[PDB]
Amino acid sequence: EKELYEKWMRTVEMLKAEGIIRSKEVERAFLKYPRYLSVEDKYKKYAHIDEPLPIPAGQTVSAPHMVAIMLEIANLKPGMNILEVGTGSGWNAALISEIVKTDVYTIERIPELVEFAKRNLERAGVKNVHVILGDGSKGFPPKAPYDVIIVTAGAPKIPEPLIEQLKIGGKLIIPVGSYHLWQELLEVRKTKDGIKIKNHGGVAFVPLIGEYGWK
Ligand SMILES: C[S@@+](CC[C@H](N)C(=O)[O-])CC1O[C@@H](n2cnc3c(N)ncnc32)[C@H](O)[C@@H]1O
Repeated sequence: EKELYEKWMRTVEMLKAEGIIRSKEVERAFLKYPRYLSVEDKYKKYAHIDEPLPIPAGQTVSAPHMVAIMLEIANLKPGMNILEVGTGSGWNAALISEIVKTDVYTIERIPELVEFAKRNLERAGVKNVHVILGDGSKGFPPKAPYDVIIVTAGAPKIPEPLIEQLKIGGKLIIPVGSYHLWQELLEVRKTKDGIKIKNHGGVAFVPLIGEYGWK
């Protein structure tokens, strides 16, 4: 693990030099929870490479720069109430929890991954992350409204439930476009002056499958 962490520190330094990681909060989160903690043993040797990696059930853990970009856009602060849609390995949720210092809610539709993520989080000593099995395109009403909702799967359009569950002034970060390609990373802010949207570039996440996602 010592060798793996050395490589990871270089990755974080690189992201900072690239201007990808720009806040100390995101840098600290990345250093506390290296990506190798979230992937199967056979992929740990590649955890420091800035590329997405496979996880069970045909899904993947995002590339380090993509996770960093989304966290920086989120502008997370202690005490915020965050909902992540698409737990996967639980890596992103762990990072979020380190920054907000409170309960984080994350939803995953595949039972196998709910278990996978729970094991990774427990193994890493994370307690504030709460993994729920369900259709995240419907959000998670029990703990709404949220300061930020971070969706890590691509949707064909912006799910209305996610907008409804945002606090006034809150934001939704979500990929919108085609099934598994040609998606645009959107930053959607819910304000009194209306819904404001900023496009952040092309991406290619796994599809958001659900009632308000893909069929
Ligand atoms: C490829 S992963 C992204 C990364 C993940 N955030 C991590 O830290 O590993 C995201 C996923 O969202 C799931 N996802 C898709 N549709 C979903 C839905 N309707 N509700 C919840 N999760 C969904 C997939 O099964 C998959 O694991």
